[PDB]
This record gives sequence, C-alpha cells and structure tokens, in this order.
Amino acid sequence: MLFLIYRKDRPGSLQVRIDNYAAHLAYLEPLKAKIQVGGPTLGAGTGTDDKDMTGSFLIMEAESWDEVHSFVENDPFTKAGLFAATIVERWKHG
Amino acid sequence: MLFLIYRKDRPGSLQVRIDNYAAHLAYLEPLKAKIQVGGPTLGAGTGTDDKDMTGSFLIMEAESWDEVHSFVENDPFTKAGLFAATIVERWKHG
Amino acid sequence: MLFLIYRKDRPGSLQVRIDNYAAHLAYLEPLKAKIQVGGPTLGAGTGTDDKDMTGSFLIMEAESWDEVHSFVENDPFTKAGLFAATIVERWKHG
Amino acid sequence: MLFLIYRKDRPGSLQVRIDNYAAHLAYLEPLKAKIQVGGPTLGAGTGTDDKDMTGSFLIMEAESWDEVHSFVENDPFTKAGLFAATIVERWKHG
Repeated sequence: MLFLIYRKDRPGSLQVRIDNYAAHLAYLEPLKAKIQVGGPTLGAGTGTDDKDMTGSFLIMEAESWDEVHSFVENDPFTKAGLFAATIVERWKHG
Repeated sequence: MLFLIYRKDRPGSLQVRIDNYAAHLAYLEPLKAKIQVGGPTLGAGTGTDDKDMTGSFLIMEAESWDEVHSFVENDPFTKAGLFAATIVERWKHG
Repeated sequence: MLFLIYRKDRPGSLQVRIDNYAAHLAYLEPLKAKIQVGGPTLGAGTGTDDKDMTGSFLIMEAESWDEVHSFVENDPFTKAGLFAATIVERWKHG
Repeated sequence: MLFLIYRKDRPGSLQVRIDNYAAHLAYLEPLKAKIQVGGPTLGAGTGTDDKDMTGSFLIMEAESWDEVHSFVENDPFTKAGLFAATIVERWKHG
C-alpha cells in the first residue's frame, strides 16, 4: 500500500533539522526503494536552500500501518523531537 | 514552484465526492501538465475502489499562492463543500 | 453543535494578519456569544505579543457545517488570503 | 504556556479507542489541573455517543515542548497506535 507521510517542524527548530540532516538521510538510504516521492516543505519566498526547509513529506510503500509507525518512530528527526505535526494517510495514484 | 495540496473530505460526505467526481476530473483535465502527482486518500482496510476515497492529494506547479488559491477555489469539490480540511505547503523534491 | 476551527497563517504573512486584525475582531464581535474559546496560535519562544501570532483557533457553536462554512468564508482573514491551512472538526467537551 | 493538542484516530480504529478509553482517562486524571479544555472530536451526523468519537482534542498547560512530548508519548492512546495525525501548537486566549 502507499502512504502519505507529512511532518512539519516545530517553530525555531531549523537548526535541529540541520544538525540531524545527515543522520536522517543515512536512515533513508537503505529504504529508498520504498520511497516514491520525497522532499522538504519550504517556507516564505522562493528560496530552495537548506535555510528554507520547514518540514518533510514522503510517499512510501508499506505493508501495514505498523511498518509506517516503525519507519516514523525510528527516524533521527523523530528522535530529535523536530516535529510539531505528523499526518499519515493511506493513498493511491488517481 | 511546487505546492502540496492536501484536502480531506467531511464525514458522511462520500456521496458528495461521487456526485461531483466527473466534474472534478473535467476541471483537472486542462490543468494536467501542471500536476506532478495526484490521487485520492483512502480509508480503512486495503480497498482501492471509489468507496474507499476519503480526500484528495496533489503536487502542482504554480507561479504564486494566488494561482494555488484560484485552483483550489474553482474546484467543483470546493464549491460542493466536500472538504473539512485543506492544507497547502510550498515544497521541493529532495 | 460545537466545532473546532483551526487556521494557520501562510509563511511570511504576519503583516497581513496585522493589517486585517481590527477588521477580523470587528467581524467576530457580533458573533461572540457563539464562540466558546478563541485565540491565536503562537510561534517560537515564549512571547505572547502580536508579533508572535501564527494562526487562529476557535471553538464555536453552529447549527450546521453550512453555518461554519459561511463563518469561515466571510472572515476578513479568509478574504485576505491569510491562511495556508484550515481544519474543521465537530467536537464536544469530554 | 498553553498548547493545543489535536489527535485524529486512524480509520477503522474506533474499537481501539474504546478498548483503551478507561486507561486513557486514568492517565489524564492526575493531570486534570493542567487541562483547560478537552474532549473527543466527533464524526458524521449529530450523535454524541462513544460510537461518534473520531479523535482527541485538549488545551493543556506545560512548561516546555519536552513536557508536551512526554504527555503525548506516555498516553495509552499513543502507545496503542490509535492516531493517524497529531498536531501541537503553542497558543493563548485572545
């Protein structure tokens, strides 16, 4: 099945994202074949640099909500307490 | 720029989605070249039929929030009052 | 019935909130008897000033989703295009 | 400080809410003095019974996001994997 996974950073915590970014990408690397689409949400203006990042969005294949839960819970970003909001939805291409 | 557009149906309103579905798809057709990814969110279980639809998710190119606003406001689904929640975020591929 | 109405400002749009604030409060004044709880969401840090505002949250009595829709649509804040996200839920005290 | 804590149940999981409800209320009891407003979100129709519950909303006093995090993480509902979405915002009365 496919799941949307939307996660928005807490205010004032951009540096937490930056501090944990390499670990986050290392965490995702062996999982890449299950990720269909993925990237940061961005804030004000038109910039697309690290400083513009405000959250994380992914569309991922998983066999169960349990698998999705483990993926989210084991993320360096989650363990770092980066996020103020997390939204998960089952989903399919139109 | 790219925008995530997440919209979740009001409870008890699946039939409103069904009633307006053809009009919604007609609305999207001439806009298809700007839509990167799109499809319905799905509810309980593993079904992927019309009866399983619970909302709409799209990633779309637009030049401004104003363009995104017009796209959302002119949607048959929006005019039908289908949605309980609407979330829009600027976004980029990782 | 009671409804939660959660609305989060677009990035970079604090001044839009400030510009429309008096009009927003004027809009709410004759409706105050239907509002149980209400106030701005706040951003980073501990400040509680105008500059700290990031969104609007209200719990309101209404007879229908239609009434809620009209309340939201007629708000100066909505007409100003202040919000990136809007979430509405029916709700009751525990 | 005050925080909005909004949590929406996964689809098909009403019985998980029911199974863990007594434990959840037992968890909240010694914390009641910090909870300003609280109750379930409700689904379709006008019913206000257990079967109508779809999520949890609270406004709570806490000294830090860390305290909010612990409150959320230790909830029987969280440990049961009840929720598809969790949104936390700092907030004040208007």
